[PDB]
Amino acid sequence: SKQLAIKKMNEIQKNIDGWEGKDIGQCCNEFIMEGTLTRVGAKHERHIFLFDGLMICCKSNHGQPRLPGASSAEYRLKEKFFMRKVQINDKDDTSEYKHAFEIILKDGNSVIFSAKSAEEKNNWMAALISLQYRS
Repeated sequence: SKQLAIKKMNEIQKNIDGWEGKDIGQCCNEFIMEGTLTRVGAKHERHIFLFDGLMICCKSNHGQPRLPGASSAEYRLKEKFFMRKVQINDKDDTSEYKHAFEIILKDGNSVIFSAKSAEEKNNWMAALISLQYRS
């Protein structure tokens, strides 16, 4: 039960709130990108929180229920990863859409995401190569 790393996200989403200005971590928080990002050209993106090195995401699990206190609630964080040894690249799609970014893991997967906007797209992509420059 060594979730000491997965336990930080909790104290990171409540001990510092959720924004892109204040920061509680030294080099693994400060929510470098608190907004919304998707996974490539998906139709259901999810909330995201970039910790200038970490990559967390949140979203309703069983959709929104009629009301809490009736059958059971399951709302909570979604998934989390380590965005520090990864690199975000770009593609040659059309300004119309599909202009997301494709990051890759060094194990055998690819962290491709897509913001529902123009600045939001190039936003998370820059928050990644931004930490690589140094952190």
